[PDB]
This record gives sequence, structure tokens and C-alpha cells, in this order.
Amino acid sequence: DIRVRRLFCRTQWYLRIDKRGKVKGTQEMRNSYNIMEIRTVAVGIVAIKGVESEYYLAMNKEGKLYAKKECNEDCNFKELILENHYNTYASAKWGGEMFVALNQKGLPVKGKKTKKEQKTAHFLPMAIT
Repeated sequence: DIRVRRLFCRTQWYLRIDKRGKVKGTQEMRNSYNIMEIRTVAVGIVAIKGVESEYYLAMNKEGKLYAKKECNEDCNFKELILENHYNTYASAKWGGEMFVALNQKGLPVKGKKTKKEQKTAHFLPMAIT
């Protein structure tokens, strides 16, 4: 697979990758640094790279959410689908554990707090269209 799309979040924010690796959400729609590249690497394990910025979005051994062009095992996230029909994205560094989440302020969240059901942890793929 290969999937080009905007990653909408439940707290009405957009995942945006700064061209210096800053990962925060944006409210503006037609930004450009919010367009992603959903890539399949194995099972039901996926990797995302923002087309413009070119970085990757990862989770370190302790939880932080950063980015780089240097892949690692920190770049691997598993893509679930709760029955609400929303996806989730947990890490590979170790129920469910840590997910890609976003406060209602645009700022991301630290692994040691995420949880399956909360809204922050629910994102929604949408095409550029």
C-alpha cells in the first residue's frame, strides 16, 4: 500500500510536520505540511512521512513524539480501527500501550498517558481531494 492523506484528529486539529521536525496540529485546512504519506512496512504496521517536510514522526523509548529522516524502530506504528471506525497508531517500543495523540491545544501527548478509548488518540484519514 501507499496512502496520501490529511490526518484529521478528534479534537479538531490537523497533524502537521514542520520542515525542521516540529510536530503539532494545525487548524488551517489547505496548509501543505499536513499532507501525509501512509506507508506499509510489514503486518499491520505502518510508517508516515510528510511529503513536504520529509520527516517521519516517531516515539522514543520513554514516549516523546518527534520526527527525523533517519528511520529506526521508533518510526514503526501499528494502525488499528476501533469499531467507531477510527484508527489509532501505537508504537513498537512497547492491551495497547502508547499512541499518536494531540491535546486540544495543538500540542502532542506523552506516551505515559495515552489510552485506547480517549478522543485525542482517535484520528481520521481524509484525502487531499
